[PDB]
Amino acid sequence: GAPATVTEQGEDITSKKDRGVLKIVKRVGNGEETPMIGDKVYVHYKGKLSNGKKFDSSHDRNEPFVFSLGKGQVIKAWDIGVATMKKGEIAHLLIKPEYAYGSAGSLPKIPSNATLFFEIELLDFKGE
Ligand SMILES: COc1cc2cc(OC)c1OCCOC[C@@H](C)OC(=O)[C@@H]1CCCCN1C(=O)[C@H]2C1CCCCC1
Repeated sequence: GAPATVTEQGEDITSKKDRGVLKIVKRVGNGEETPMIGDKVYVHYKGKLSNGKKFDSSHDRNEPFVFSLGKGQVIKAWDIGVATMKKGEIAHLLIKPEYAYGSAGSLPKIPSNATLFFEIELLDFKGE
């Protein structure tokens, strides 16, 4: 499925090159600008645990998921990955635990040492 394709073909967008955050672009975006630290960012997304069935979607709540990039608000893999994306882009990210919720997890919702998969659409980003 989509996660395995990312394992197989995905680009390693980590600084350390440890395959901790793997990306495939699924719909190319517009322009060349990508968001900077501090930008207010608007996305839709569907996420799940790699092996298993906790699933989650922004669409479930009606509305975009909004956060400030690089400002502590999401897991490290999102600060890394969303920063590489363009307005209108859809991407797949596969994420090792070190860039998500770690050996601790976030129980009861997220287990210890969980790999995550997301599909992200970047709707917009605006300056602080
Ligand atoms: C660990 O707690 C949650 C995780 C998710 C969604 C949650 O609520 C909708 C959620 O509880 C509210 C806390 O805020 C989430 C922030 C830290 O989330 C993220 O950093 C990432 C990226 C941004 C979208 C949400 N995401 C998640 O990890 C989801 C998680 C994805 C895998 C399937 C289970 C939910």
